[PDB]
Amino acid sequence: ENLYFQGHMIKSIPEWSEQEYLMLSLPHEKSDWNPYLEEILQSYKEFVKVVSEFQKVLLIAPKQSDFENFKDIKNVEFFKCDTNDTWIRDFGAIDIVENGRLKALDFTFNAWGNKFQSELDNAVNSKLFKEKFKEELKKVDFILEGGSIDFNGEGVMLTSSHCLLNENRNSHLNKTQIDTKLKEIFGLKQIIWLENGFIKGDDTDHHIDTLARFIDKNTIAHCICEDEEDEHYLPLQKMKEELKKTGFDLLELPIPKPLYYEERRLGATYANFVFINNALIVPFYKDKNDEIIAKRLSKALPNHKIIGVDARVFLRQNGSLHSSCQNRFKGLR
Ligand SMILES: N=C(N)NCCCCN
Ligand SMILES: [K+]
Repeated sequence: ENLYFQGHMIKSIPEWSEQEYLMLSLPHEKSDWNPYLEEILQSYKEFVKVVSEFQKVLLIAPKQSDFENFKDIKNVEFFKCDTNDTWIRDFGAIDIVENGRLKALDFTFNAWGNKFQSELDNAVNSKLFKEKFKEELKKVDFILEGGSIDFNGEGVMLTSSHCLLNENRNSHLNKTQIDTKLKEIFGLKQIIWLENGFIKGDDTDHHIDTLARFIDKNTIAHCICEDEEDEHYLPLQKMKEELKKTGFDLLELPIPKPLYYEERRLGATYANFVFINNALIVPFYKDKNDEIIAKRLSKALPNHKIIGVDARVFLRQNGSLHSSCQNRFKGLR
């Protein structure tokens, strides 16, 4: 579809497209990771080692000493920059194809409705693209997190109404204004707006990357709850019914049985996985459903190695694997 609008033809890139880097922001002394900084860093080591076997990894941290934990890992690069937190999925630049070339977008990030400090995270993209990539960066005057949106690459996007229409985000516009703006920015034909569904512990106002994800052009993998007494049951059932009306094939990702840290339910979701070259890295929570979701996804993705990575520690700060990384795609810049 050769559509041009105000000088540009735009294509949205799905996660399974070929990538150059996976980018992460390390936990450090002055982040909210402090009370268990070593447990989370041990988990990062595993995550990084697994990804590095398939494609390059870029680690962003505010001190040289933060990199010394990862020094002897193949295909790992380092970049010095100050950070508030580690959730680069939400503040990291987002690639699109603009007139046949890769171009990165730099949306404004306010930490999910100014729930935490966000001034340093906001400036990571400017500095990274100025010092490392030495590459122009498109400023977009619009509050958006990458975790709140999901693409199939044929011009269809997936998102949640509760997040994007929240008064703590872009309150000054309405649904029609927002739906229009995002279609122009990513050159989309369609946006699917999910009214129902959440994961308990999620402090991001119902990010789509905890609920439903495209795994190929035709297939959406989405969360459900097998336990009818769990608060997740009918919210995810209603969400499942919305998803049936889209016409896409569906793959079910049953949530684990409740996990707690300091008498607080953790937001475990198998939807927070990440595509890299030739592999899909999936979060494992040491529930019996780890095996079940791994077999399902693996059978549905015969060109990928599906790899489980222990993601329990990530949940203490209310995100998982996908939340903790950002994809930078391979192509002409
Ligand atoms: N990546 C997300 N969607 N959320 C991360 C939780 C942020 C709370 N410190
Ligand atoms: K930004």
